[PDB]
Amino acid sequence: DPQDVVVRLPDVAVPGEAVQASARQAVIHLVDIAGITSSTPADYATKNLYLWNNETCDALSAPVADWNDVSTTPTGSDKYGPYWVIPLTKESGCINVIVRDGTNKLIDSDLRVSFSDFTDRTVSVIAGNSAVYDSRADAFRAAFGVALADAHWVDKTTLLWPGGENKPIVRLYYSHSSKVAADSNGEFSDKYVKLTPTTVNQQVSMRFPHLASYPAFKLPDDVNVDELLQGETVAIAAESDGILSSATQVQTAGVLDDTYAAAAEALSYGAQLTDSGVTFRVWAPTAQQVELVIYSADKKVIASHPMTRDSASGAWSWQGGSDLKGAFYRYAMTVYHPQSRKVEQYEVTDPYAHSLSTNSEYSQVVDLNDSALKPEGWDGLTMPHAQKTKADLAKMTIHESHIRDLSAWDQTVPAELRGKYLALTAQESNMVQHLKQLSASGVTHIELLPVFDLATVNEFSDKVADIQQPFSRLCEVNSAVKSSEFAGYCDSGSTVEEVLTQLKQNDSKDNPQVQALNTLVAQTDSYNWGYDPFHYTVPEGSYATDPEGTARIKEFRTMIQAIKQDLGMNVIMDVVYNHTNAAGPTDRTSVLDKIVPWYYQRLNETTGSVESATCCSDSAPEHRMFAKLIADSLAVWTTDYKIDGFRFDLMLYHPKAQILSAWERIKALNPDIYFFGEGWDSNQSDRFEIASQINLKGTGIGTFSDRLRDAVRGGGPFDSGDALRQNQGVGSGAGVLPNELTTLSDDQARHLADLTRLGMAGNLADFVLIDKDGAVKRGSEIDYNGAPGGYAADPTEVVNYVSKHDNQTLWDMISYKAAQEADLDTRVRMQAVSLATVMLGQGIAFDQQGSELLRSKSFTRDSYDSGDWFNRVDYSLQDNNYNVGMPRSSDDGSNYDIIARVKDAVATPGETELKQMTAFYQELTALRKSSPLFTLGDGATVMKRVDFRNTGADQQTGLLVMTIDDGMQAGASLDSRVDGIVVAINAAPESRTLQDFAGTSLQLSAIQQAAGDRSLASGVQVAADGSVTLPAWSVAVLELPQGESQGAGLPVSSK
Ligand SMILES: OC[C@H]1O[C@@H]2O[C@H]3[C@H](O)[C@@H](O)[C@@H](O[C@H]4[C@H](O)[C@@H](O)[C@@H](O[C@H]5[C@H](O)[C@@H](O)[C@@H](O[C@H]6[C@H](O)[C@@H](O)[C@@H](O[C@H]7[C@H](O)[C@@H](O)[C@@H](O[C@H]1[C@H](O)[C@H]2O)O[C@@H]7CO)O[C@@H]6CO)O[C@@H]5CO)O[C@@H]4CO)O[C@@H]3CO
Ligand SMILES: [Ca+2]
Ligand SMILES: [Ca+2]
Ligand SMILES: [Ca+2]
Ligand SMILES: [Ca+2]
Ligand SMILES: [Ca+2]
Repeated sequence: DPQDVVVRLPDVAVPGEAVQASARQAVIHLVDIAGITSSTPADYATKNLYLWNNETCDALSAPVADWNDVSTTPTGSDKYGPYWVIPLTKESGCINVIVRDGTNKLIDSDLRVSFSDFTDRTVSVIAGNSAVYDSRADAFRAAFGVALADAHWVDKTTLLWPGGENKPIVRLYYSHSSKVAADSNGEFSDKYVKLTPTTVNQQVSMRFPHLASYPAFKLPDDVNVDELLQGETVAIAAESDGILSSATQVQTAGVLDDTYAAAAEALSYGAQLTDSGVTFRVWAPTAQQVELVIYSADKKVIASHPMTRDSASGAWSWQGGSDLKGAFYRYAMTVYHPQSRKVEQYEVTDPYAHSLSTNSEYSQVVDLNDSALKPEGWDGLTMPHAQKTKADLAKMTIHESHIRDLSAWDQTVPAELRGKYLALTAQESNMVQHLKQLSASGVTHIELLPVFDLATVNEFSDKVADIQQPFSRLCEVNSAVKSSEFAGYCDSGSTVEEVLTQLKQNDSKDNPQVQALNTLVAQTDSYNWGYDPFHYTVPEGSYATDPEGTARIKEFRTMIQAIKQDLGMNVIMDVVYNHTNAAGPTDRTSVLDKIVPWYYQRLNETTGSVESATCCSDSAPEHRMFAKLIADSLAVWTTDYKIDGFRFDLMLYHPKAQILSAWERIKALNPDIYFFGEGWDSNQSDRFEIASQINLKGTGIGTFSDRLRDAVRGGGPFDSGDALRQNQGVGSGAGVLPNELTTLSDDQARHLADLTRLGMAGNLADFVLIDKDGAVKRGSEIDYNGAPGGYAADPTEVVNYVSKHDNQTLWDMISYKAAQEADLDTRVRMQAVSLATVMLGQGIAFDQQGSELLRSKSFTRDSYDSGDWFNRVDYSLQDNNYNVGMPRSSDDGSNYDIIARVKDAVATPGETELKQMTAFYQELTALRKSSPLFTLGDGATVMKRVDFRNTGADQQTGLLVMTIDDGMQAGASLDSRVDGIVVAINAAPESRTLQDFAGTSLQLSAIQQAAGDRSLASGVQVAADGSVTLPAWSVAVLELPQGESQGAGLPVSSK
């Protein structure tokens, strides 16, 4: 346009340095951006430095501590600003400086100038900017150049940007093929669109609430968005004379959704077998070109096809022959990536990949419906356990397992199947037989730690060494071991497992050598929890016997079939849609962010950096096409892999709407699929309504409850040191069997009991009980570290547990917390008493694999990368993996002292204790399914039938007495055999007597009577008058036998 003012840099050269520091000197330039615009011949007399030596930075020579002293004025100055020559006592380390005008700080940040980072000790700064630049040119380019990314192109016509506020010139510059930069004439002569102030519309403010306060700008309706989005876009603002005020990069996810999502959601993606051949489709609305590259089995390029761009959706597609089934392929992208500001060229695997080559290097065309990829009978495989009604869901009893934890140690599993999906088919193995036994006794679901394609195990077996293989192999694959204090074992002739056993003998908090060797092992072994997504909709390859191609698909299904058909359990998958393993245009495992840069990752609103609050590269399920990827992914696991439910990792990083949307999609496929998740720390409520415990009330989406968990275990996940011992739980004798360090009061102990009773009744917001003080409280009125304790509408919305893959095992918590006088048999009963609160409760029951075997990780808190050694589960029942070396020092080193003090209080569990615990455990699961009363499903029904005795300020501490009504006041008789049930958990060292049921015909459950001396209720006495005497550390289930019709039962009181 003729009459538009040209935007340009200031009409002054890029500055050089004023002075360079000499020996025992540092130099600070203050680049006077304001006066570089000239006009006024400036005056730096009042500029001064505040300089002081502390213990972090002490290289100043004669610093002036007096803050009111303003006599450290500039050594000199030129048209670019003043500078200071600062004497030093050395040339190493750093100095502390505050840059002032009088006593006013020009930079609101204690500046740290480190000589390691700036070797010439000559740096530059600008007012209002905490960054330290190595040159005035650098600082100058920062103030008059592209920086940050706080502009947000959020729909077709709306750009949100702070930098544009009340500026005369606001424009969106764009360059197809290069970086927007000032030309040789200092001008920005790239094409642009003009922006005029406007008002944040109502649709945008709902979509982006965290941006609703941004100053809004309008683009004219004529704009050709497709052309701008194919390259770099930079928001630019300038004064009336045209001099640049600021320039920043533009986040485009919002406008991409506004432009393309409606059309793009109507399409299907990936390599899709059709009637006529194969249709390939990938979503890449900013890519300049996409080529489909076809590879031979040997990974030679055998064809390369420019794809067809759909202008309405921004998807690219290509249609080829059906002989491409089984072919390997990648997408060759030409695409601008804002992180590098380069038009990148790279090949990327398919985000909708359903088959992979070894280590996920190539995607592969697959038809998951092929009978060649199914075990025989697959299509008729049925759910062994119903999930239809709320009473169906409440029977869910989950065993959370890991592929290697199941079989890596089991010598009765054929060696080639250890650590593999197919180990579940070894019908005669100890592990499978043990699982069958647990299933027969009432474990109903296996929950699998990540079995989608994880990034953090190398699927090339030549690159991996495991502890069961020779130490020499570990040295071959891990070059760090040569330089390690274990180098002498390379020639030892023994395995790594043998060496680790040998290091046990003199392992201590002073010589943590077991952990030392294991940390090296962990870098190149086959072990990881796998919360590190590479491809969301392909099985992990390292768990297959053959990771090359489609083989893993059939082995995975053969496992799923064996679990459902031979073991009798439903299957839940852990899924991790809240982050990707990596982002950016360079990293091997960046898939999504290479194809559509800055759309699938959640970004910082100012810098454009990929956030890392999840751990890693946070994803954006609030963006429509990632929501679709998630839903499409779950559809494949649901239909093609026959998964019965899904557990979302860090689910509160997801919008409630997206989770509910996803759930409605899957329910249309299979109505009985169960969704649940875990979340505690989402700071994302400013961007959308998060999918949290509170916000999910009533929705039927389940959440892990940390309430009963913390109350029974004691303490919380962030405890360390002595707090691990002091913070006893209900299961470890809080307020009834104190250890030597604790100060738990009786009131504190009773508060834990309130949380536990509340959890056993399903942790409902509206459930009514008598609290620690004898006061009537709603579940939501019980405090939980500030939050409302009860939060659910129905007990199916709550998953109770006392042990999980993350944080310490239950046994290691009891070992930390148990009094010295609690002997080994008592600690085994503490374990069972702890699990009884879960198994006999109204919430869905969840437990870590191996709790029935007193599982220990040698006090490891976070064992995601601690290998076969610390995660071992011995299905030969020799020991519980306790006391096998100090845990990893990087995460548990500040616990070494309390560990050494508590560790050897009693003997390590052996075969006798393991069998007893398993009996206890199967007793509990059998009781859970012995009556519909345990699993009412419905919150209103729980509220009508479940009550508690032994409550209030004078309760007998540690005695939990729950009643479940099946008499006339409750409604119908849900159980033909009983008019009521009493659950009594005596988590205490004293025997206790109940008179609450005196004269009432109460009797002990037949299951526990049949267990005899082996029962958790061994020694329970029911007297003639109906008084019940409970042994120490006991669990008793009692019942009122039903007569010819529904009796009076155990009516809830109207409190
Ligand atoms: O002085 C010991 C001090 O050492 C270190 O502080 C550094 C600090 O990192 C630098 O920023 C700078 O401090 C400057 C301030 O930057 C400057 O603004 C001004 O501070 C004023 C404050 O804004 C104002 O609130 C008030 O300060 C009070 C304060 O409210 C009181 O609580 C008390 O301060 C004490 C601190 O609480 C205490 O932590 C310690 O401070 C350390 C600090 O840990 C460390 O980072 O001691 C002080 C008291 O000795 O009293 C002050 C008022 O006396 O008023 C001041 C205006 O004077 O000035 C300070 C420096 O004077 O440099 C210091 C090192 O000198
Ligand atoms: Ca320099
Ligand atoms: Ca993998
Ligand atoms: Ca590892
Ligand atoms: Ca944030
Ligand atoms: Ca009944």
